[PDB]
Amino acid sequence: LSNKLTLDKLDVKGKRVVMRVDFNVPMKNNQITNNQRIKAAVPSIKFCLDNGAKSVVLMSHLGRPDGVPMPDKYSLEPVAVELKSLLGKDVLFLKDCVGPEVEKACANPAAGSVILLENLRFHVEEEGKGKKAEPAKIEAFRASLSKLGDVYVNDAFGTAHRAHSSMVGVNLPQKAGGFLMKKELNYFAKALESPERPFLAILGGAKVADKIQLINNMLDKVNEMIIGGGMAFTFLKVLNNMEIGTSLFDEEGAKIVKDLMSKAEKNGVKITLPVDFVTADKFDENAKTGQATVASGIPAGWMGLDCGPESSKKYAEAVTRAKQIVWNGPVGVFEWEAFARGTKALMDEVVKATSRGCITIIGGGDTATCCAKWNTEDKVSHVSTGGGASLELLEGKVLPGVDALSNI
Ligand SMILES: Nc1ncnc2c1ncn2[C@@H]1O[C@H](COP(=O)(O)OP(=O)(O)OP(=O)(O)O)[C@@H](O)[C@H]1O
Ligand SMILES: O=C(OP(=O)(O)O)[C@H](O)COP(=O)(O)O
Ligand SMILES: [Mg+2]
Repeated sequence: LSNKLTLDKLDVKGKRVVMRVDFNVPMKNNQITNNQRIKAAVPSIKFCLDNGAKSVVLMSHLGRPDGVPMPDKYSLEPVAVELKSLLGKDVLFLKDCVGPEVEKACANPAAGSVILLENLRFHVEEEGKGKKAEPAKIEAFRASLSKLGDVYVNDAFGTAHRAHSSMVGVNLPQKAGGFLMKKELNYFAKALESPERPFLAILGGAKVADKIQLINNMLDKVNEMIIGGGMAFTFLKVLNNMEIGTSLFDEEGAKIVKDLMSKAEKNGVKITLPVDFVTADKFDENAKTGQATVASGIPAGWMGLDCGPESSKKYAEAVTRAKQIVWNGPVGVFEWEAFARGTKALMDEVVKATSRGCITIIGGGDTATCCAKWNTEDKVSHVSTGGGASLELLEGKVLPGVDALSNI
């Protein structure tokens, strides 16, 4: 951020601040399971208010509603309630993010107003595709967001990899990175400069279509990679002709698996895949469960929702060899206890590693919730609010949300 405008150099006195944040917080039974991402934005929000901002208008997405309004499942309303306790100020929650009446509400608010807009992704123009969007409308969407502030701050580190309207398309003459964006980028700048070696990446989770496309570049930076969670099944099917049942599978990524493995071998990156699994007869917390190995396959209609004990042992071995680890993506559906064991065991290994001097970086909306859940946040080196975003830094990329900031 050395030659970008940052919030500490932005005169906010008397100005309306429109601020992109990543409030894409994990949810369960309609409740926030982890407020980490919300707390992370507080220092930027408090700075603005203490320095005389007229208002702070917060905007974020939540989940992947893909351009349809879905307040029943994906409203940011519960975040507004949560933001209130963290700030010690009230926050006006609006039921849309654009335009006429949202614009009226943000036009000239009372001094010190904090306002939270509804889920950006209820409009197709944020991404702007979903379930296919028109440029003229994309332009209008962006103009509307731009009206909501006099100056713009992006503190959405967790979303910085996304060139979406709210992240790269706000037209104000001052576009500054917030304090969370700064802290996260500075930390990674340091950690990624000359990583300790062996440098292990651990990649799991459920965003297979996306994160499988990050491995190619990551293979030029790391010495080992665990590929677990939902990611593993695409690899195992292509390499070992493993039956995977209805486990997560990416058709596109399946096509590049052999290329990735060739590059890994060429670059001397040891790939550790799982060898066994906890299976489930359906995608439900209370599914009937089973056990499978790669050799046995996962039966018809069942899905692998955790790795098994032999996989945990292989994972622990890779972690024992590491002097630096970057972990994004739980290695099972850890939100459900029947499938939490693999992620819990890896966490124990990562904490042990930290205690003997391994530099351990855990990132992502869901992966950082693993830390909250098992109370390891102070027991690893760094818990980042970015998952995908952190993996794109490891790739060596400039993040679109940082790139779109004003130059000093
Ligand atoms: N084997 C699996 N099958 C299905 N889902 C899985 C499996 N393993 C893990 N998951 C799911 O992975 C999801 C997380 O994937 P995701 O990429 O969103 O991770 P994340 O930590 O939030 O990263 P990000 O910060 O970039 O969003 C979790 O909800 C978990 O339930
Ligand atoms: O949670 C997010 O990334 P993460 O699951 O990789 O941590 C970001 O909020 C962006 O969400 P997205 O992957 O739906 O664009
Ligand atoms: Mg996630």
